[PDB]
Amino acid sequence: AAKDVKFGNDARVKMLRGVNVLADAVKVTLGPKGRNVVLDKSFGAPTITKDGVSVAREIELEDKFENMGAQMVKEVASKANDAAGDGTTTATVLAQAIITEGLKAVAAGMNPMDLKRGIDKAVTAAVEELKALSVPCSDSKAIAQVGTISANSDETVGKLIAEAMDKVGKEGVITVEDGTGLQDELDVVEGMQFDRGYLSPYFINKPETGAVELESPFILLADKKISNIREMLPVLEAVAKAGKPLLIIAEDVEGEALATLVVNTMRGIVKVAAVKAPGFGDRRKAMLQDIATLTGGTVISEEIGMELEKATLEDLGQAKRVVINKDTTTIIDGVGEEAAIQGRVAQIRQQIEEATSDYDREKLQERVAKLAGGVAVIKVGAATEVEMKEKKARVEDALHATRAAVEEGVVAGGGVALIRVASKLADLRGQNEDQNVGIKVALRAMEAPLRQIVLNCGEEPSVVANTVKGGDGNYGYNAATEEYGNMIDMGILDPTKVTRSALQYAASVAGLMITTECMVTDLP
Amino acid sequence: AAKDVKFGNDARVKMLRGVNVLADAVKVTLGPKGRNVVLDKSFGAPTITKDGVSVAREIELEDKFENMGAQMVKEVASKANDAAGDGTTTATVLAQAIITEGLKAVAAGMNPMDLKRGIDKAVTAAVEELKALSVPCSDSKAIAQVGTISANSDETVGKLIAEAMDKVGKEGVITVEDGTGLQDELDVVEGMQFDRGYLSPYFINKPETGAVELESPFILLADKKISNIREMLPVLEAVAKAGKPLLIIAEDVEGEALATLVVNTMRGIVKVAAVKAPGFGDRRKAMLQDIATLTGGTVISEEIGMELEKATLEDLGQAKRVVINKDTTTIIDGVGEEAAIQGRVAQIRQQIEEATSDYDREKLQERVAKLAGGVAVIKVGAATEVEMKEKKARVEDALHATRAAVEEGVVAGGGVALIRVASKLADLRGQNEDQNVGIKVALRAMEAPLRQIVLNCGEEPSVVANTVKGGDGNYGYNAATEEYGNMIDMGILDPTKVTRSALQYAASVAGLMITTECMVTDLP
Amino acid sequence: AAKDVKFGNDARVKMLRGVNVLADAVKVTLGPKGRNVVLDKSFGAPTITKDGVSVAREIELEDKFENMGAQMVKEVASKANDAAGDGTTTATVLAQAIITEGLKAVAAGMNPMDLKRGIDKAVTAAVEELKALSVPCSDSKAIAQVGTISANSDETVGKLIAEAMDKVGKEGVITVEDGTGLQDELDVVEGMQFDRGYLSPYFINKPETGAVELESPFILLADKKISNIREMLPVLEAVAKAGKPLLIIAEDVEGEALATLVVNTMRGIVKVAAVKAPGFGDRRKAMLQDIATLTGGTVISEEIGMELEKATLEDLGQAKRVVINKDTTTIIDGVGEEAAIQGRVAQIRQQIEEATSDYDREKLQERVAKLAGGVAVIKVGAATEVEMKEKKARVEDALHATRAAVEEGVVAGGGVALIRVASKLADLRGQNEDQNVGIKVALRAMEAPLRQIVLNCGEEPSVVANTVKGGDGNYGYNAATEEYGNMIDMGILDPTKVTRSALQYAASVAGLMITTECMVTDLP
Ligand SMILES: Nc1ncnc2c1ncn2[C@@H]1O[C@H](COP(=O)(O)OP(=O)(O)O)[C@@H](O)[C@H]1O
Ligand SMILES: Nc1ncnc2c1ncn2[C@@H]1O[C@H](COP(=O)(O)OP(=O)(O)O)[C@@H](O)[C@H]1O
Ligand SMILES: Nc1ncnc2c1ncn2[C@@H]1O[C@H](COP(=O)(O)OP(=O)(O)O)[C@@H](O)[C@H]1O
Ligand code: BEF
Ligand code: BEF
Ligand code: BEF
Ligand SMILES: [K+]
Ligand SMILES: [K+]
Ligand SMILES: [K+]
Ligand SMILES: [Mg+2]
Ligand SMILES: [Mg+2]
Ligand SMILES: [Mg+2]
Repeated sequence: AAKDVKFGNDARVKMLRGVNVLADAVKVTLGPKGRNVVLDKSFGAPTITKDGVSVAREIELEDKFENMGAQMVKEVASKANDAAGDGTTTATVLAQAIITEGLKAVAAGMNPMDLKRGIDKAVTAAVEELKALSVPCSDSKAIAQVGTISANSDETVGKLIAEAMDKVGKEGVITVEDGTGLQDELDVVEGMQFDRGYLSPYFINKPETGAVELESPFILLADKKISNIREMLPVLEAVAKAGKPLLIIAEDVEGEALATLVVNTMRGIVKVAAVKAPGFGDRRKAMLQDIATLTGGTVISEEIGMELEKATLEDLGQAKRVVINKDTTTIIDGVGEEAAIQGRVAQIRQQIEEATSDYDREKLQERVAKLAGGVAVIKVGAATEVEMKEKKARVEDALHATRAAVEEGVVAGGGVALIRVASKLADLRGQNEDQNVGIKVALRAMEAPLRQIVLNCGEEPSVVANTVKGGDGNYGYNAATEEYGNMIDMGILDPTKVTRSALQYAASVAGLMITTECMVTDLP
Repeated sequence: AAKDVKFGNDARVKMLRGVNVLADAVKVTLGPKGRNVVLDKSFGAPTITKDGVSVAREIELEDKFENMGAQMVKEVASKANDAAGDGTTTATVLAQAIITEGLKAVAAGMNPMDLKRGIDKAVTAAVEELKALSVPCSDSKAIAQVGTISANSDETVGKLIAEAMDKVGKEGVITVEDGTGLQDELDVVEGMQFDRGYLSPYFINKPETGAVELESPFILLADKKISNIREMLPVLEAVAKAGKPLLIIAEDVEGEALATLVVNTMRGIVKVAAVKAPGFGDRRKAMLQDIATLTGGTVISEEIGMELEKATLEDLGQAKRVVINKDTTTIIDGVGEEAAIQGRVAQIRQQIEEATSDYDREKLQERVAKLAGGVAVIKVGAATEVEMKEKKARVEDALHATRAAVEEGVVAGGGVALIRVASKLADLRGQNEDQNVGIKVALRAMEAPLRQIVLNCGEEPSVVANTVKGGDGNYGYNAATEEYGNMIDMGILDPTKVTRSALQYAASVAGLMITTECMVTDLP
Repeated sequence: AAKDVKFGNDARVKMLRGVNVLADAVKVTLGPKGRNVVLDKSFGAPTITKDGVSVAREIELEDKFENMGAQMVKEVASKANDAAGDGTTTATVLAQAIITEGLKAVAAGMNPMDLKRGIDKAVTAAVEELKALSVPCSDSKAIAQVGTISANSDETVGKLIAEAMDKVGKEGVITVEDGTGLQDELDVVEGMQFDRGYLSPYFINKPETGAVELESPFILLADKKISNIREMLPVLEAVAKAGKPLLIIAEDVEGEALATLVVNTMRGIVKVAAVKAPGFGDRRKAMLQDIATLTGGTVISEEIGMELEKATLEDLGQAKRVVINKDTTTIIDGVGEEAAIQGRVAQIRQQIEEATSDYDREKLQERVAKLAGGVAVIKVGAATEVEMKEKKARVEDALHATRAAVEEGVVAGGGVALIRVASKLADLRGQNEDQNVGIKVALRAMEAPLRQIVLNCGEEPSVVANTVKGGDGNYGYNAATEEYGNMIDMGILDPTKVTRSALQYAASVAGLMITTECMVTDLP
C-alpha cells in the first residue's frame, strides 16, 4: 500500500523516542534493587517477570517509527539471550547509551560511518582487554557465588546448583522442572536410564514397590519387533541352562509372544522381562547401539544380515542389576569395555562439534551424559503458580550463568570490569577526528550499567561512579550493603562471556542504528 | 471504475513530484559518505540497506499520479540491478536529472519528440566515447581495488574476492552464504562434488571423521532402479577378482541389495559404497553423463539398450580417490581423457549460449565450473542478523562489480568518466534547434553523479565540478580524503559496463517520460 | 433498479460532454507532433502509448449519461482498429466533429432523420470519390514510405518491413516478437517448418549445433500411433538396404519403439529420426496431407483402409535436407510436383474465401505461406520494457498500414484527400432543406483531421486549411518540416482503405447518435 517517508532529524527523533520507551520499560529490572514488571497475557493470568528479554519481547508502540526503533532494539536482547542466556538488561542499557551519545554526536555534524568505525575499533580493543582481565573459575565456592549472584542474591539456589554440578561431574545434563512441594528438590540419576517400562504387569517379582528387579541378567538387543515365538526358542533354551535372568529390549512385543514369557516366569522356569527401545527412527538405533556398547553386547538387526535364530550367548550383554518400574527402567554397572565407551563418547563429541542446531546439540549432550556421566533434575517449589514461574526463571538464569562461568571465567561484577576496561583504553586513537569521537562515545557509554544500578538503588550515580573510578583493581560498590570494598571478597562475580557478548551485540546493533538517515513505513 | 484525466502542466508537475519523492528517497545512499536507509517489513524486524534498488522497490505514494511517476522511475533502478548488478543509484540520479531538464525545456515550447531524438543521439555518442575510454583490467591488484571500491571502501572483502577469483580461475562460480563466526572466511573445493551422502551408515571405514574414503576405486554409473542384486552379481564378481574397490551411483537402492552390500563390506571381501543420483530428470541424466565422461566410464541405461548384468570392467570408470561424508560425495583426479572433457565443456557452453533466463544460466555455469575449474563459497560473519544482511549485500555488490570489470574493463571512478565523455561531445549537433536543446540537456545531466557525491560529502558541488572539469585525463576528486589527484593512482575504479548500462537505461526511460501529455487513472 | 430519465437538451448536453471528454483524451496523439498518453495499470507499471484505440478503451466517466456518450463513441475506434488496424484517431476526430455539427443543427430546429439521411448520402458519394482518387502502390519505395509514415516517421522500420515483404513474397506471414538486443532484427524462414522437435535426445549426431542433420532422407508419414515394432520391420528393412536416412512423423511413438531405433542409430545400421505430428484434429490431418504433397509421398492412414506393413519405397517422400532441433523441424527443398502444389494452394485459397471468421483464416494463410512462400519474424529491440511495448505497437501499425496499402492503394496523406473529396462534392443536393443541411454538415466535418494536425503542430489551422483548399491535386502541408509542397513528392502516403473505413464508421455512429431524444440509465 501507500508509504510514509521522513528524512533526517524527524526520523532520528522518532526512532530515539521509540528506543527510549523500550529501554525505560526494560532497564528498571537491573541490579539487586530492581523491581518486577507485569506482562498481560490473553491466555491466562498476567505474569510477573524480572527478565530483560521477557519484558523486551512484548513492547510494541502505536507509532510506526517508534515501532521501528523498538523492533530494531529488541534484537540486542534476543541475541544476548540466545547466545549466553543471561545479561540482556545490561546489553539493552549499553545499546541505549551508545545510541543516545551517537545521535548527539551526529547532530553536531560528524560522519556517521566514521563514528561506527571508531565504535567498532573500541569494542574490538575492549573484548581483548576483557579476555586479559578474566580469571579462571574452578572451585565450587566460586560456582556457588556465581549462582547466588545470578539468582537475585539467593544463597540456596547457588548452593543447590553447585552441589548438582559436583554430583553430576564436568560432563552432564542439569535441567529444571516445576515441583509439587514448598521447597526445592534435587535428584540425580547415576547410570543409564530411559523412560520405557515393562510391557506386562505380571513380570513383577516384588509388589512391595511395584518394580521388576533382576540380578546379573542377560541383555538381548533386537531392532525388529517380536511377532512369533519362533525366533525366541534357541536363546531362551540356552539361557535356561544357565539360570541367569534375561531382559528383552525390542521395538515391540505382541500379546501372544509375551504370553509365553509371562507363563514361563510364573512356572519358575526362566525369569524374563520385556521393555521397548527408546526413541524413533535412527535415534532409536543410536540408543540401542549405545546400550550394546555399554553392556558389552551386540545388537541383532535384520538390516546388517544376521538373524535372531542365529543368536548365541556371545550376542547377549551383561549387567549387575536391572530395575524396571511402571514408567522407567535402569541398567547399573554395565560390563562393557571402557575403550569402546571412550570411542563412542569421542565420536559423538565430534558429531556435536559439527552440529549447529540447538535441539540436536541438546539431544546429543543428553546422550553423552546418559552413556557416561550423569543426569540431574532440579525441582523448584512454590505455593503459587506465578511464584513458581518466577522462581523457575531465576533458577534457569542461575544455571546458565554458572555454565558460562565454568566455560570461560569470572570478572568483577557490578559494572566494574567495563569501567576498568574503559579506563585502560584512554590512549586509543583512530584515523581522523570522527573515529576518535566514536571511540570516546563507546568509552563513555561503557559506564552505563553501574550508573543505572546505583540509580536503581537510590543514590547519586555520578559520585559513586567517580569514586569507583578513583580506585584500582577490584574496588567497587556493593549495592546490597551500600558500602565499598573488594568485589571478589564480597562474592559478586560476573562471567566474562556474558559481559563480552552483551558489549559486542549492543555495539553491533547501535553502530547500524546511528547511521540511519530516512525511514519508510506504511501509512497510519 | 471511473477514471480521472489530467492534461498538460498539471500531469507534468504531478509526475515530477512523484519522481522527486522517489529520487530523494533513493539518492541519500550515493558515494562513500552516503547514509543507510531503514525499510519497514511487516514480517520480522526492519531491514537497513544502502542499495538503491532495494530502497526504490518499496517506495509507493498515495496520490495516483505521483505514484505513476514513481513507477516510471523505479524501472530504471530495476533494470540497472538486473543487468549489471551494480550502479542503480547513479542510474536513478541520471534519470531524475534528465527528466528535470527535459520538462524544463518542454515548458519553454520545444517539441518533446525532437528532444527525445537529441537525447538518444547524445547517449549513442557517449556510449562509443566510453567504450573508447576504457582500459583493460586483468591483474589481481586492480580486481582488489574494484572490489574494495564497490563494497563501501572495505579492503578485506575486496582482497578476499580477488584471491578467491585467483584460486578458482577463469571458469568458475563464486557464491556467498550466511556464516556463523565473527570473521570472514572463504571455502574452496577443487574437482567434482555433489550433495549426496552414503546410503547406509555401515559403509564407514574411518569413523574418526564419520566418513568413508576409497583408494583408487571403480565407479559404476547406472540409470536403472536397483532393487535386486542379480544384475550386480557379474560386476561384483569382476571387481572382487580385480581387487580394486567399487562405487555405485544409482537412482536408489532398496534394503535387499543394501544388506548384501554391507555384509560383503564388513566381511572384508569387497569394498563398496552406494550413493543416490544427484539432480532430478534431464539435469540428473546430464550430470551423470558428465561424471561418466570425467571418470572415463559409460552410463548404463535401460532405455539405451544395455543391461547392468552385461556390464564389464570397461564400463566402470576410475578415479584416484573418493570421499563420501554424511551429506556430500567427492571425486578427485579422474581418469577421463582431456579432449572429451573439452568437447563436453564446449557443448555445455553452447547450450549456455541459448539460455533464455538466469535460472538455467546459473545452473549451467555451475555445471561448467564443476566439469573444469572450481567452486568457492564465501561465508560472511557478523554478530547480529541486520549486520549480516548488510554485509552480505555489500559482498554481493563487490562480486558483481568485479565480474563486470573482468568482463569489459574499468574507467576512472567518482563520476569523472561521464564528465570527460560529456566534455568530449561539446561539438555534437542535430537537425533542428530542439534536437540541439535535447543534446545539451543530456550533456548537462551527465554531471549529476559527481555533484550528488560532493553534496553528500558536505561540500559545494559547484566548485568541485568546476575544478574537475578544468583538469585533464583522470584528474578527479577523492571524496573520502577530500583531495584532488589522479584517480587511477588513488585506486578508485568503476567498470565501464556499469556506467554504460546506467546511462542507457536512464536515458531510455527519461526520453519516453518527458513526452507525456495526459494521464488517466482510477478515481480515489 | 430505479432508473433516471432525461429528455431533450439535457440528455444531448450530457452526451456531448462525454463525447468531448473522450475525444479530447484521444486526439492529443494525432500527427507527427502528437505526444504520448500514459495509462494506469493496476497490475504492474503503467504503459506509455500513442494509439487512439488504446487510449479510448480505458476512458469511462463517473456520470452515467456522459459515460454512455463515451461508450457509444468508443465503438468508432474499436471498429476502425478491428477492420483496418490503423486510422482510429482520425475516425474519432471525424465522429466528434460530425456529432458537434449535427447537434448544433438539431438545436437549430432541423429534423434529425433527414440530417442522418443527408450524412449517409454525402458519405456514400465520398467513398466513390476516394475510390476514384486512389492510385496503385506496388513498388518497394512506396511500401517503405508508407511504413515510415505509419510508424511515426521512422525510416529503419519502414525499410525493414519493405525488405521483409520483398523477401517473403506476395502471400506470406510476417509477425512481430520481443527481441533481446538493442537493434531491430529480421528473421526469415525458407522452406517448410513446423513447431515440433525430436522425441529422444539420443538421435543427435552434431553436438556443434545440438541438432540432427540428415542428408537426402526418406520421409515416412503415419497417421496412427506407433506402439509396436512389428509393423516397422518391412519399411525399416527396405530403407536399410538403400542406405539413405529416414524420418518418421506420427501422432506419438512409445519409448519401446524408440529403444530399437536409438540402438540402430548408435550401431550405424540405419540413420532414423522420429518427430510428432504437428497440430491436433482435422487440421493435423490436412497439413500432414500437405506435408505428403510437398514431399511427394502418400499418407499411411488407417482411416483410408491402407496398412503400414504393406508400405514400400514408393510411399516414402524425399527432401534435400532435414534439420530437427529441441523445438523445431525444417524440411529443405522437398521433392515434389509443382502442379500438385499449385492445385493444393488453389484448394486452400478457395477454402479461404469461404472463411467467415478472422481466427479461422490466419491459420489458412499460414498454411498457404508454408506450402508456397515463407514466413518472417521481426524482432524489436529496446533497452526497457516500456520502450519495447511502444516500438512493437508502432511496428505493428506500420505492418498493417503496408498490408492495406498493398491491398487497395494509396492517397495523398496529411488529411488532404478528404479535403479534395469534400471540394468535389460541393454541388451535392438532397430531397429537402434538412438533407442539404446534413450534407453540408458532413462536407464541413470532413476537414477536421488536417485542422487537428496543424493545431497539434502549434500553428493556426484556419490559414493552413485555407491555403491547402486553394490548391489542386496533391498539394498539401508537410507537418514535420512546416512547408507546403507536393504530398506524393515528399512521401506522405496514406492507404485508401484506412481513410474509407474511418470515414464510414465515424459517419455511421455519429448519424445514429444525432437522432437521440431521451436517455434512461440507473440512478447514482
Ligand atoms: N550486591 C551487588 N552489588 C553490586 N552489584 C550487583 C550486586 N548483585 C548484582 N549486581 C550486578 O547487577 C547485575 C544484575 O543484572 P540482572 O538484573 O541479572 O540483569 P541481566 O543479568 O539480564 O543483565 C549484575 O551484572 C551484577 O554485576
Ligand atoms: N573514495 C571515493 N572518492 C570519490 N568517489 C567515490 C569514492 N568511492 C566511491 N566513489 C564513487 O561513488 C559511487 C558509489 O555508488 P554507490 O553508492 O555504491 O551506488 P551504486 O554503486 O549503486 O551506483 C561510485 O560510482 C564511485 O565512482
Ligand atoms: N510529415 C507529415 N506531414 C503531414 N501529415 C502527416 C505527416 N505524417 C503523418 N501525417 C498524417 O497524420 C496522420 C497520423 O495519424 P496517427 O497519429 O498515426 O493516428 P492514426 O494513424 O491512428 O489515425 C496520418 O493520417 C497522416 O496522414
Ligand atoms: F537481565 Be538478564 F536476564 F539477567
Ligand atoms: F547503488 Be548500487 F546498488 F551500488
Ligand atoms: F492511432 Be492509430 F492506431 F494510428
Ligand atoms: K534483569
Ligand atoms: K549505494
Ligand atoms: K495515434
Ligand atoms: Mg541476570
Ligand atoms: Mg555499488
Ligand atoms: Mg497511426
